[PDB]
Amino acid sequence: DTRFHSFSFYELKNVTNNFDERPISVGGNKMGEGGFGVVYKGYVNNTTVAVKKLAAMVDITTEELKQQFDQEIKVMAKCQHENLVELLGFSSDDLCLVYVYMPNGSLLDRLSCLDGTPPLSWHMRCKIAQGAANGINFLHENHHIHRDIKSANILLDEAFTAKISDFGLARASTVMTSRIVGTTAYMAPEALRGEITPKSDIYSFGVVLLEIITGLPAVDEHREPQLLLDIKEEIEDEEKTIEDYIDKKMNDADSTSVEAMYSVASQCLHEKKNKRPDIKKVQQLLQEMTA
Ligand SMILES: C[C@]1(CO)Cc2cc(NC(=O)c3cnn4cccnc34)c(N3CCOCC3)cc2O1
Repeated sequence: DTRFHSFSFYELKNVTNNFDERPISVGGNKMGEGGFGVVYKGYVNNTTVAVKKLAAMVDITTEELKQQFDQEIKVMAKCQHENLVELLGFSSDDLCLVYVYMPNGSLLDRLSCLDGTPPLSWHMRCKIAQGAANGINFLHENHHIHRDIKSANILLDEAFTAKISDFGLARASTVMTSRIVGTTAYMAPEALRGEITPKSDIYSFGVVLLEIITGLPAVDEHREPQLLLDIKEEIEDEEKTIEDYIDKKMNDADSTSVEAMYSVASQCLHEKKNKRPDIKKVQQLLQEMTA
């Protein structure tokens, strides 16, 4: 389809079985949730869609949420690429965004094997890492800073192609902000300080690469270390090796390409923003990894 659709709130209420908050397996429509809303499964033109019902689930106001709704429509109309999620339409008559359905959910869900899905192979993980970098490259080439790169915001289509999502906090382009937003466990030190730079998206992508390698979430309150980015120091201070942390749920990892991905992640995670590779270099390094 070649146009954006304006849906009435009643149609979206109807096709999501009245925004049925029960999970998919019990006969509900809830697919997941983020900091800015619940995502529901919908069925429109004999077509499955994803419907995000916006809600300030984190620490933001009604005006900030409406601003993110506007920003997401604007950024998604402007940024249409094979490694970005596709906006289909919207409803504002109770704010809703309607997207092309991603049948394999998020990278975060697949790394956790949520609902009994089989673990992703190392081969699949390399392809996803490359696809995600290509999406970030398009945004950076088009002077957009994502500001919320994380595994929950990397979606997977019918062919497990990586599709970057959640453009509500995205910024057109180093500027400083009095409004520090994002997910702590993934944020660069300068972003936690209020800086707005594409260099911070690189850092956050480094944390995603560690999640891909290890299968571990960026943060776990009942784990030691609680933060995944700390493993870079554990490995640097030779108290651990990458082999100690490689996801045991894969059978096809090899030391050469795993060490190549870890080297990319390490460079992305440089504490000094100017020493980090830019996205074009990250793409080159990830392409060389499987060459
Ligand atoms: C296997 C299934 C069913 O159990 C299929 C499925 C699709 C989506 N998402 C979408 O289809 C989707 C498409 N565009 N989009 C934009 C933002 C968020 N989600 C989406 C999600 N998401 C929910 C929100 O958090 C991320 C994962 C989970 C999920 O699980």
